[PDB]
Amino acid sequence: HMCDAFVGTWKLVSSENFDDYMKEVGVGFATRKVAGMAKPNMIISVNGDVITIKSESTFKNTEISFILGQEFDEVTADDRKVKSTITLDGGVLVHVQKWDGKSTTIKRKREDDKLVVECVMKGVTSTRVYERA
Ligand SMILES: Cc1c(C2CCCC2)nc(N(C)C(C)C)c(-c2nnn[nH]2)c1-c1ccccc1
Repeated sequence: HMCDAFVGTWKLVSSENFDDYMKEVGVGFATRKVAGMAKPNMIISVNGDVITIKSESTFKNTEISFILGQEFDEVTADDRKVKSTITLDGGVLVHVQKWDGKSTTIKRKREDDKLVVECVMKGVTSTRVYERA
């Protein structure tokens, strides 16, 4: 139920530092350039204990379904195969992706009428803001 504030269709409206975050993660040039152009929709739904987050774009469509606290396999939009765990911490969805001894954290938070996504890899943070579509 507190997860209700996330449900819906969200469209990217701004992005800051995403190229440098992608570089830090290890995304190659071509994928950075093409991925960086996209204005994805993020579609969030809940059925019972299962949360589904889909991203749809010109570049790639991705979909994950998960139970909070329960690790799962994810193939990311940049084609990493990762092990992911998503929890709710103080009203924020915290998504940790682990692969090859590395880790990145993606936070999704509701702020005003936006969904704000903060992505961190080592010292590099990117902020992506989505609005209802
Ligand atoms: C490539 C990519 C990445 C990876 C870049 C480096 C590591 C993660 N993360 C995303 N985030 C952070 C999601 C998890 C919120 C999105 C993304 N942006 N909106 N939805 N998905 C995209 C993306 C998807 C399709 C079109 C362009 C961009």
